[PDB]
Amino acid sequence: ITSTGLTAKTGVEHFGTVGVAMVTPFTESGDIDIAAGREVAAYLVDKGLDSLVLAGTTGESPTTTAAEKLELLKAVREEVGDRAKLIAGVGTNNTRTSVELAEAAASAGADGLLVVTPYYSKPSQEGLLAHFGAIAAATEVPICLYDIPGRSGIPIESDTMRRLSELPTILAVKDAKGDLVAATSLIKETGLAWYSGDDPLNLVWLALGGSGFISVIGHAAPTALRELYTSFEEGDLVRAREINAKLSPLVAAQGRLGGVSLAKAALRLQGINVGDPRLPIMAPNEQELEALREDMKKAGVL
Amino acid sequence: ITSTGLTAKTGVEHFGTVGVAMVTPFTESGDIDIAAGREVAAYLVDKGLDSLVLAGTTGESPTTTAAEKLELLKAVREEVGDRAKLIAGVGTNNTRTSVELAEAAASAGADGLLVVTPYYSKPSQEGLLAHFGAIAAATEVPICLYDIPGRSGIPIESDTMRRLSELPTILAVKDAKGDLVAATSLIKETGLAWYSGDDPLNLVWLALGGSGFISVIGHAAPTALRELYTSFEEGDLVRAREINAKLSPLVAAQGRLGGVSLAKAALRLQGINVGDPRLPIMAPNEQELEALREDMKKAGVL
Amino acid sequence: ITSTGLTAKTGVEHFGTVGVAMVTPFTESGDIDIAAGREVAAYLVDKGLDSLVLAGTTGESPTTTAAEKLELLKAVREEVGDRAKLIAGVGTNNTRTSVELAEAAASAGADGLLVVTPYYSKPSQEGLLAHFGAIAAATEVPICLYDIPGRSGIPIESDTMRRLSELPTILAVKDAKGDLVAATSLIKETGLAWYSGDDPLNLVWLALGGSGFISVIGHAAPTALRELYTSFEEGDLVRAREINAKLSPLVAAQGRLGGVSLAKAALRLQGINVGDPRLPIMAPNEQELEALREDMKKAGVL
Amino acid sequence: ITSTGLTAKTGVEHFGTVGVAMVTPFTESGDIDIAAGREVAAYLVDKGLDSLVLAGTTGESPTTTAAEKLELLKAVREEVGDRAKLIAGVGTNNTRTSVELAEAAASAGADGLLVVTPYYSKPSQEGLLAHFGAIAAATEVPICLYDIPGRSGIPIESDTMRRLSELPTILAVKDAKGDLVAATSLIKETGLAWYSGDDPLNLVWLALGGSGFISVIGHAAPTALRELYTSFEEGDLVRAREINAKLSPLVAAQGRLGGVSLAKAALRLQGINVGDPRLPIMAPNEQELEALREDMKKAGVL
Repeated sequence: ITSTGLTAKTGVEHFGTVGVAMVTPFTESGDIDIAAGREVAAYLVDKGLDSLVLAGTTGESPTTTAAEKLELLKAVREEVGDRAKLIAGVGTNNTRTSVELAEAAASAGADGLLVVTPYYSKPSQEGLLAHFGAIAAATEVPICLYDIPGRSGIPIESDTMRRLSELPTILAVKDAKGDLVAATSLIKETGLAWYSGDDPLNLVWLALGGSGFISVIGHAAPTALRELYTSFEEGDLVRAREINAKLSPLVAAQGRLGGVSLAKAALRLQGINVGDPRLPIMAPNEQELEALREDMKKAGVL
Repeated sequence: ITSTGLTAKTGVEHFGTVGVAMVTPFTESGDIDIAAGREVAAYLVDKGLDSLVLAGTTGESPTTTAAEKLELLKAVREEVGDRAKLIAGVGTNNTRTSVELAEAAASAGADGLLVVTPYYSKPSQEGLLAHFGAIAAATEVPICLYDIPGRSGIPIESDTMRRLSELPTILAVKDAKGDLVAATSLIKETGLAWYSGDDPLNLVWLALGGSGFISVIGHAAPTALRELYTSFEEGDLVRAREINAKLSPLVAAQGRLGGVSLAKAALRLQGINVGDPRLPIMAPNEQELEALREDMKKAGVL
Repeated sequence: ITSTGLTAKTGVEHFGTVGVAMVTPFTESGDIDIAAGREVAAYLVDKGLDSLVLAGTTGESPTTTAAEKLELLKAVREEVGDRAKLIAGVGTNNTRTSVELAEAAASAGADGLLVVTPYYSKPSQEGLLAHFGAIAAATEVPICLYDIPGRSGIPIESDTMRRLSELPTILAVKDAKGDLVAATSLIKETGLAWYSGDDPLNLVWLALGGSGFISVIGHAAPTALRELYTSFEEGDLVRAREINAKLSPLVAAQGRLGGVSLAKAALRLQGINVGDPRLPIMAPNEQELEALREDMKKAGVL
Repeated sequence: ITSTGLTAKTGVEHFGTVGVAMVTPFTESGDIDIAAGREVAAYLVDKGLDSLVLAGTTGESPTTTAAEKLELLKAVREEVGDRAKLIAGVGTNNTRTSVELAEAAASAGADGLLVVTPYYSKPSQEGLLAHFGAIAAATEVPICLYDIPGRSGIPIESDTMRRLSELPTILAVKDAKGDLVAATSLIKETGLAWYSGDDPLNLVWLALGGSGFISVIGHAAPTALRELYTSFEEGDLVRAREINAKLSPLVAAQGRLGGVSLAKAALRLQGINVGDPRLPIMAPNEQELEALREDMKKAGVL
């Protein structure tokens, strides 16, 4: 019994197909709100998401402590562990702490690990092989590399990606680089599952052989994103591009506000208060919230 | 009687679906070779192309005279006019000469006009509206805007594109900019037919609602490109991405050699001598030709 | 008898020290205005400029014919030939026409030749050596390479620059690339005279060993530019940076309007009407002219 | 009694004139080596440096603990506190920890604070005002903003810089952005002391009104850097550009190796072992060390 759709199925047994880098809810005073975290996770999954990245960029990994992370992880697992892949962001720009975070996540029962390219310090590609190498050797949990030079300062070059694909636990890439020329070949060569790490390219990556997405706007239009995926899967391409174009306003808003502020502001607008972000990240002001409502109504999610 | 496929059909009655910016063959001494031009055009069309851009970038518009252009145009029209859309490159960075070239092409019976964004001088967007405006008013021939900041120095901004889509003869865009965020919305808003102006994004543009391509590597793999299109059209997406990935080496070669040198060198390697380019453009040296043969054999076209 | 100042004197006997890429005056109907051209040249030189580039970017080389160029050149030579170096822009993206333009300029008595990197077509560096090579072999007139990837699409790489510095007539570079790392070494290695091709870096280039400038804003503040040079030359650095900062508003305006529109609009505002530019280039509208007056008054030149 | 040189003296009473972002020495096993830290600081200052940034990028702030930082700071202060300005890097991409680090540094007796633009998360400019605002309100220690979009992902926009210059403790900018157009005006407007944060622009910034540098290559050529400064100060510009060009190879090496690896590898080569960097940063391999020796000998420092 097997029914092959049009979408590559590579690594979906570890990272799912349609998911989001979930926000980390905070109370009015900036404290982590575990209850709202479990609420949001169940909400999103019930909406169609089958994967959740906890402690990712959108999850505000820079302003949360290691304990807060582990806490959210264990809490969400108890909530939606039986029906969604839970991916833990454990990469930092310090190999030692990256290792610590990965071991803690493994013991917590994480289905996968998101390891961003070390940011700010700009290590050499040789440094990347040593960094990722150490992390992959610390646990048996599947790893999804996170390529995003726009935030980290350096990219994971093609040759480097090919070497890393040789490690037994490195099985996927969240791609926020958008180098379609290089990726088109790597997807075929490395055997790595490629996930869209940039909402405007969700449909684009599926067409090139992607396995799914790890979205931001998915917080505001989870059902739509699932539909984008299924549409492509079933060959209803016209439907896919209509949905993709439909959600454009959310992309524009993300561009003006940033993933964190947008995700938290959009959920609140839909009646799900998950607090505000921690400094230096900020919630949208009155004028920005007005522009956001506009985009959300145009996107058909408000 | 109508059978809707998955590909947008916008403007294909003027610019076709699968075509290439055809090379302008030169004899050993640098003179235009009309006979080889007609030979190549018939060859490409018989291979599956239903559109040809004459005097485009790949056609070496910078080193050919206005007379040589008109000549190739009239010659190709006599050869494949009854079965392919002929698009004439007429844009320059001088509004007066751009107008002159467009009128000459109209009288020659061109099915469409390719008008690149003025290069080098970097006019303002207001200047673009006046430039394109004058050209569109000079003839009744459908116009395809050519957006490629990488060669011209400036892009056709979104607002500017929306204004231009109001002119009755402006019906399409060759996109070599790759701003998927902006284009996803423009395609739906302006009603303009969008054509892939960058081979690695051919499949990507179809997924976003594109109408076809105006390729470079199409010179070396015309049948494959047609298949890429038909595959998408029929819903065979797996086939589409396999073909796309298959042709990657050609893209790499274009990246190392440039469209002109690659197109002319590749045809020669397949037994179709169309000469060398005119300075400052140069044919690949011995070492480069070796790397090219490699890519062509990997791409399955040699 | 010799009094060494702080400024490098390399190649100033061919290209001068303080000059501008002069505009090409047009009458109300777009025709070349030779009289105003001679008027402006005498005006600028009397103001302190000792060099003039005719038919450069700012001189609207894309919209003027070869005859109009030769005409302006011969006219200005008759006007200020006995007291200013006249540099002729002869580079195009066609090696044949570039050669034609250089020979015509040589016969006209040009003191130097400005040869921009071929634009739009993006030739390989090998193509550049062949292109510049052919031009340098056609006449005995000193050549100043014009490096500006921002307009042409490609840069003159360092290794390429080193090879070209070996040709006996290649003696200078107008630098509009701003790669201070590479240039700092090339200036010392190649022995080429380096000229600032970007007003905000005029003072910066002198500090790194430059020989002078080929300005745009110099049209509006010729005396000031001369003073910037002399100040540095005499060691009055405080004065130099005060003048440099003082002229900043002009740079901002050039950034909003482009060199051509700015140069022609600024002269008109100072009582010297040199017409408007030719399409696609456009004069500033009413609102832009207001902002320009503001910048000019702040710069102290209105 | 006052003798004005050519260099701006703004804020040098808090941040000095010639200094480096000092490395954080580690023993063979990766542990902090306080003794070598004090040795290097005394060495550099005796060589001519009058300022030292501790826990900066080059000081490997990403892989060292808060305690290790405070420790190095207190240790260096005891060593060279009576003759050099000690600047503490305290900025992170978490406002709370940035505040914690700044208070700890204040109590330690820091002469100034270096606060980098929050990296990776890409906050809005409004977020920057709130971030820097909170930090500046926590202590009375002079603050030097660190603008470097190349590492952080976002820049400190001009308007944002103008607002921040209003806070009483914000008195300087380490500039690693290189936007000479914007800075030329900000230096005059904001009254902020500008420091070169990129070695190839050290001389460039002095010419534009800079107050000094916070170098990387200064580890390998401290006396030369001091001479670069004094030369400019005394009006010996020819000497200044000869020194600047002379040190170019070090810049090239920094470009290939990165500041940390270069600084530590270069010191070792000069007989001062400060260990290797912590992962993901890596020391140069055998081949790289050979190329480095070459550059150092050419730079005249080996």
